Amino acid sequence: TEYKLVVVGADGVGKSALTIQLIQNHFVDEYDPTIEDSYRKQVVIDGETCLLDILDTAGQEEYSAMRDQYMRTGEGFLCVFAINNTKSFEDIHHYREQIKRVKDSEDVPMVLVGNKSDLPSRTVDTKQAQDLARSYGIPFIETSAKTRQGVDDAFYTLVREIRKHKEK
Ligand SMILES: C#Cc1c(F)ccc2cc(O)cc(-c3ncc4c(N5C[C@H]6CC[C@@H](C5)N6)nc(OC[C@@]56CCCN5C[C@H](F)C6)nc4c3F)c12
Ligand SMILES: Nc1nc2c(ncn2[C@@H]2O[C@H](COP(=O)(O)OP(=O)(O)O)[C@@H](O)[C@H]2O)c(=O)[nH]1
Ligand SMILES: [Mg+2]
Repeated sequence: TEYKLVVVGADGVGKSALTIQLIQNHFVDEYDPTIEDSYRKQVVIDGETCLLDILDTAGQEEYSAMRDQYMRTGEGFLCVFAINNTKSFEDIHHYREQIKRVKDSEDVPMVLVGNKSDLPSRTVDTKQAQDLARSYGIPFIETSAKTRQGVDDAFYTLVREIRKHKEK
């Protein structure tokens, strides 16, 4: 039923666009980059009604004790980079290690997301992202918030992952 998802990623990669697409089915062209906020979507995934509580983490860099305990209640994570930025791909490792830290676990459900797949300025290879996703034991998804491609499939896969982490 309830699954706390966290869309992590560097400023700009389209975490808020991928949030507002899953929740409202439209491309927002200007969501405040200083606004970090949570959003729930009741969707039915594979027979089971699921209240996905998605946190779009997007503000300033803080690491308070409050924020640890907060991201430790996050059960699953979308590591969101943009195909049109390399720093955004190199930041995916950083996000994964903050998750491994706050979760005290090597085995936390994650899904690599190569956002902005519609732009013709690919700087991050699909092989790279598959290589980075195969080293983590996580699925890799290429998405487009502008065109919703892979959006559902991304968040849905993450919950399928979280489903598989619970039967373990
Ligand atoms: C996330 C998360 C995160 C998790 F998944 C899990 C647990 C966490 C527990 C924390 O206590 C705290 C976090 C946490 N919260 C906010 C961060 C952040 N703010 C700044 C901007 C860019 C995103 C958004 C959010 N707005 N930015 C960067 O890291 C980016 C880089 C780029 C410049 C320097 N830093 C150091 C690294 F090299 C990479 N990390 C952040 C971070 F860990 C956590
Ligand atoms: N073309 C395209 N632009 C995107 C996509 N996702 C986000 N953007 C753009 O990237 C900019 C910043 O994205 P935002 O959602 O603010 O990312 P955040 O700062 O990581 O939350 C926005 O102006 C969006 O128009 C996408 O899939 N395709
Ligand atoms: Mg944002």
